[PDB]
Amino acid sequence: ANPPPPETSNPNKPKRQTNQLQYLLRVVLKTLWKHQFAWPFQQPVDAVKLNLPDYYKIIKTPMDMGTIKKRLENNYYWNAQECIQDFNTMFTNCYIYNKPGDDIVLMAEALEKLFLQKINELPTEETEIMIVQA
Ligand SMILES: O=c1cc(N2CCOCC2)oc2c(-c3ccc4c(c3)OCCO4)csc12
Repeated sequence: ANPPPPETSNPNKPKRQTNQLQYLLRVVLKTLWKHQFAWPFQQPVDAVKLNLPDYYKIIKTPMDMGTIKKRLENNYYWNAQECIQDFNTMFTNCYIYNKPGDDIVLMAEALEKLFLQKINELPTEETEIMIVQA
């Protein structure tokens, strides 16, 4: 039985926009979304359909790019590092649940490599922005 998907907004969680969060949404995630290995990670894991026994016992924090995209669009994060942590949770979940060299691990590893390449391009200093008419 799959849990509800992770929250993508929180009216009591402090929210903010920065140049780096902005770059994460409109450059990094856009580039990842079209990668040949994006498809397994564009929505939450459905452990029932995929036949992943004990997935939600082993994986305490399910995460996916569909959720990260909504979180970015809803200005859910305080800073870029918080968003980067969700990406890292997504990749490491895969490494935890599966075995090294498994096909899904290889795909996650390649996607992660591209992710790390793109976040190397982030603006050097993180500064707040406020795009009002967004
Ligand atoms: O940790 C994971 C383990 C595995 N598997 C699947 C079957 O072989 C055994 C292990 O799958 C995933 C996926 C995934 C894979 C395929 C998809 C998918 C999602 O969503 C859309 C349709 O195709 C994402 S994380 C993950």
